[PDB]
Amino acid sequence: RPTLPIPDLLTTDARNRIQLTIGAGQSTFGGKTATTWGYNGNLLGPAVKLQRGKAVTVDIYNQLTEETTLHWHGLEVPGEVDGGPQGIIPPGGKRSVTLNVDQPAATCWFHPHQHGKTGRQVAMGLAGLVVIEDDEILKLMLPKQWGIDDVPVIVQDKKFSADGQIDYQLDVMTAAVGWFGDTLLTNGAIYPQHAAPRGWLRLRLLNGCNARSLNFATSDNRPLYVIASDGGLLPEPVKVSELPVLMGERFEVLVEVNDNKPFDLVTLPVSQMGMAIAPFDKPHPVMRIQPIAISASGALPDTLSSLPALPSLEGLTVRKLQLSMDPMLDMMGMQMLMEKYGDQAMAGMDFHHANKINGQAFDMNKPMFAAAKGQYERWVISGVGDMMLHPFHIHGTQFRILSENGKPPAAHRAGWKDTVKVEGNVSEVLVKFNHDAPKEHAYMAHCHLLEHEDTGMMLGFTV
Ligand SMILES: [Cu+2]
Ligand SMILES: [Cu+2]
Ligand SMILES: [Cu+2]
Ligand SMILES: [Cu+2]
Repeated sequence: RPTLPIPDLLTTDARNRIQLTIGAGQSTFGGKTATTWGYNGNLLGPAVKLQRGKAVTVDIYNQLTEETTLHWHGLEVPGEVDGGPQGIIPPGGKRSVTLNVDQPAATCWFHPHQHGKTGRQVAMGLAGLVVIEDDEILKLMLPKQWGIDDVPVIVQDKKFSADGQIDYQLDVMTAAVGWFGDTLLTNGAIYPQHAAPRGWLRLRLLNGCNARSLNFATSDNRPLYVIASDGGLLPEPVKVSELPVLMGERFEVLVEVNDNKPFDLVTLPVSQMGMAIAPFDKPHPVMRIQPIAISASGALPDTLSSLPALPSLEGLTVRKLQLSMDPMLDMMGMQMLMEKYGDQAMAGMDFHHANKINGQAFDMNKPMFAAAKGQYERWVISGVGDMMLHPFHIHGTQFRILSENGKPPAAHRAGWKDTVKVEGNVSEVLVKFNHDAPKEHAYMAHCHLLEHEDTGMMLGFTV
């Protein structure tokens, strides 16, 4: 097996700058070459390393021949640097942003957010990581050797055409159920191996799929200890036997590594339209972990961090967000899915503006509302009326889930999140915005099933 590719951990240079170049190159998948896009490379991207309270400048060079934007998913930053659909970087051009991180240590990530083209640009290869550090997390003595016992694991599916090229399409079927494929990539590689020292292995998991939800487990049923969610550390580790991860979500886990016993990280079949078609009808290997005997000091602390109590709900502004899909899209998309793949596609169960929030497909010129600044609000997001999975993402914030699709959140999902599951039921989140976002650079709130976002299921809001 190939070794697990390790993204460069990229810090500021002598001028306090970080350079990202967006460009097209070539990658090889199963011995077939494909045109791919990457940040500072042919595919995916580096891990940008930030320190809480230390402002840096990021220079972003777009060397594609089309427009793109660079969104920092999970970062609590002003709208002006948020890199949403309004943050256009011309082909051949450059945009610079100041990032002054004012949030706890976390694994965030970045990716394009081009209006109606986000699914395609991510599918082509564009994604990178953000590693935020603070004073607190370094005192913990977690596994911290980047690429050795602290490793990023970006998991993505793709589909390829016979000629080996990435086979992306935004059509009525994918607008309904998402773009998904039959080939699983792990930091861009197919079923790589990672050699990890005996002791604790820290995995920073990112579901970077367009539309496929994942569910991580180990091949020999050793548990995963969740230590962080989207927005950082949990108050204490949460032991799980399997770990569902929605599109765009991150979790950090520790897993035990003992000699003479390699094991796989796998993903388990999920109950999501279309996502259990072979080879995903059975547990699917993600990567092989090979124990080695080199230095490792990491530990699993009893206590990780301190999370504030939920604020009182009384008096809080309530914002209602009704997600919906045009009945025609729902009908025709599910029909095409069924026709193409048959019964297995439901195992466990103008389209360009057919997906909507509050009866409106995304209008970049009209933010739906102005949220308060520095005040908690309660946002209620409903997927009642269709059966699709909507990982709902809100820019500019790390929030607390109050209720997730009809139940209180699981322990490992009760900390800082920027995504919440909405699937045929209703979710509630407690959100606060610490930074400005004017109409010209509004925040987005949207489904992170990228084909839904690209066909309308997004709103803008100001702070
Ligand atoms: Cu995102
Ligand atoms: Cu985001
Ligand atoms: Cu959706
Ligand atoms: Cu977004």
